[PDB]
Amino acid sequence: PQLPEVETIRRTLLPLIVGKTIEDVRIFWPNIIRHPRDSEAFAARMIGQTVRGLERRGKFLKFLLDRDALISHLRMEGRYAVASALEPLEPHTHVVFCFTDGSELRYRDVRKFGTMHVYAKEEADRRPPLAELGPEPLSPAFSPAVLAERAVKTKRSVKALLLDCTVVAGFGNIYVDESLFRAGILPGRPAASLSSKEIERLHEEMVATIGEAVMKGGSTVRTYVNTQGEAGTFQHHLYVYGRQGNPCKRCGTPIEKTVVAGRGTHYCPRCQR
DNA sequence: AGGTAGATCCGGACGC
DNA sequence: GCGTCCGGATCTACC
Ligand SMILES: [Zn+2]
Repeated sequence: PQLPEVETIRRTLLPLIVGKTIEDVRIFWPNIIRHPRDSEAFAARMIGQTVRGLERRGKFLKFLLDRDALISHLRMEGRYAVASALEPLEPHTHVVFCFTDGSELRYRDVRKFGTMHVYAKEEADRRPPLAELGPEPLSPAFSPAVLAERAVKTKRSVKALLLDCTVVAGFGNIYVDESLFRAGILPGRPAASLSSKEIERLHEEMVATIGEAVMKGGSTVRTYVNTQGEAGTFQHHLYVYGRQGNPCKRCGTPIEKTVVAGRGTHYCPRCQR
């Protein structure tokens, strides 16, 4: 899940949990719990708190409780559902928050990559994993100037730059490839090689792409669904991601796939320069 | 130096 | 049955 997927989950999850009071927290894979590292302390401190809100920072969900914030990263396969305490759990359910009304918030994660950190609300923003995060891309804090300031300093691939959460929050393998295609920039270009005009174009397309994907409920390419189990529709608007060997929608040249910045990387060798 | 590729955490889908 | 793939992202060897 990237920004648009996490945003859609946030929007669809909040009304199912707001105002509910935690009665128990059960943990079946303790490695998910990162702070407090002792999963018994993590569970104990959340009991008796009520869900007051649900925010997103980058790819993180921030559950606002009474005194605490719970910071959750779904990573590759993490997802939340709300269901009755009377039903058997689905496979790969690793954390369960039981509410006083007999419902439960269930965290499922086949690959177990997800993370959870709990801190007092006033501390969460100055501690990991939120502390290092770059600006929200749909905010004034992300501008071409902010992008150029990081780009000019490094010969790393522009893909590696955009995947770096300290540069800008929220972009992952899909939206990086898509933004670069739309901006006409090859993903292996050294960041410092981008012209002033290329940086402006890239910022514009990043903002447009993420915005569009939010409006479409995210991209369902393998396993992503919203909290109601509904697929997104942005996958029908992809120019390059997952389209290797198919014609470019713009020029008909076959889309190519390589590895860049350690990730599968999709591009049109004609439209991107 | 600082960028890149491999290893790691993890396990299911998929094609051959 | 067996590599390889995967909306994340660290660390660790290499130059
Ligand atoms: Zn093209």
